[PDB]
Amino acid sequence: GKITFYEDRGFQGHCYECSSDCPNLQPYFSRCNSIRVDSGCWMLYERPNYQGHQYFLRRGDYPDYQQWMGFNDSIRSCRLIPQHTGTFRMRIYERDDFRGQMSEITDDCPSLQDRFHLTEVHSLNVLEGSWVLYEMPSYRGRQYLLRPGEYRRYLDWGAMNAKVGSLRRVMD
Repeated sequence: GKITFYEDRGFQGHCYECSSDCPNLQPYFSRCNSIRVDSGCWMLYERPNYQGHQYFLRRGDYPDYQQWMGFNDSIRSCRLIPQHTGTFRMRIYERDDFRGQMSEITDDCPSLQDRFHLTEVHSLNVLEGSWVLYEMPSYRGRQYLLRPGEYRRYLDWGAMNAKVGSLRRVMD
């Protein structure tokens, strides 16, 4: 994977090229207002150690932080997300701790409301692949990376509530 962070918009100003996970990008650049992703699927984070607002980016040119639905120009850590192939799989649950009705998801879902008549998911188990959870339908709003593993409360994927609008498999 290869990604380049620019301090100013339109690919101007001080910049930095990265090809791995980095828990603290502050030793390399101070702000980010545009990005070129050459390869790889990336999750970017507002704060060091993969904290704060999260943003999903794939190959392409991003001339302003609005293009990754950014809240501000802070990008202070990043993950190169492993690219799974074959079947992605997760289980979503109505209640905490894998309780309530369970639904299995093995493809993209642009509206959990349309598919399941749900507005909230309170726990989920990612069995195969990485995913991005979105606050709003059609892959909009706040974003949360779901790596394989157990998420017994919505707090575990970094959200401040259980609202889930859409879900996307991490694929290039």
